[PDB]
Amino acid sequence: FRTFPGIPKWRKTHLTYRIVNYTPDLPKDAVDSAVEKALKVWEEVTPLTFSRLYEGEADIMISFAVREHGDFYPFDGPGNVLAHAYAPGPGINGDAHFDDDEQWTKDTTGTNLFLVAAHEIGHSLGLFHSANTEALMYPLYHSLTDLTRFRLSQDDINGIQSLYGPPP
Ligand SMILES: CC1(c2ccc(Oc3ccccc3)cc2)C(=O)NC(=O)NC1=O
Ligand SMILES: [Ca+2]
Ligand SMILES: [Ca+2]
Ligand SMILES: [Ca+2]
Ligand SMILES: [Zn+2]
Ligand SMILES: [Zn+2]
Repeated sequence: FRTFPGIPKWRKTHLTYRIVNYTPDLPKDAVDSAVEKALKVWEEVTPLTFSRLYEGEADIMISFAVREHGDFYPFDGPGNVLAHAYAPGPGINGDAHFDDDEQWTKDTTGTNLFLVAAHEIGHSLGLFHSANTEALMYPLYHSLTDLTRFRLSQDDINGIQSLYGPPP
């Protein structure tokens, strides 16, 4: 696994998140379901807990946008960058942005929102890109022959427990 330069990480285990807006591609309840599941993948193997806010500034502000959207890294239309996220820290740090020029899905038919969100949350928690082809944090998108098979690799678990420890 890799961490970011200087190893920034949250200095607390109870984190907040806010879904600021929604992609047209799925029902809101599906987006909420995909986001909750992506957070739980990391909650289950650490002491971290995520609490949903509906207004104000959460630690992890999740939003969907296209092209230029208020940071130094514009999106780029369909394909290429799918989303991006910032390492732990205040303000824009920790936030996750999803390119709404992608087609977001709940399955294998497009760009799986759960999958990509799970990878971005890794970044929001302090993990960079792994060299392991089976890691969730490996930098190469691939959807899945059955999502029910999905499992964090040991490389992802060890990265995240190195920063935050195992569940108490
Ligand atoms: C290219 C890239 C990305 C995003 C989500 C991914 O989801 C995965 C990761 C591994 C396996 C299957 C899906 C993969 C790459 C990635 O490297 N980093 C990222 O933050 N956004 C991106 O678009
Ligand atoms: Ca894109
Ligand atoms: Ca933030
Ligand atoms: Ca879209
Ligand atoms: Zn952005
Ligand atoms: Zn990545």
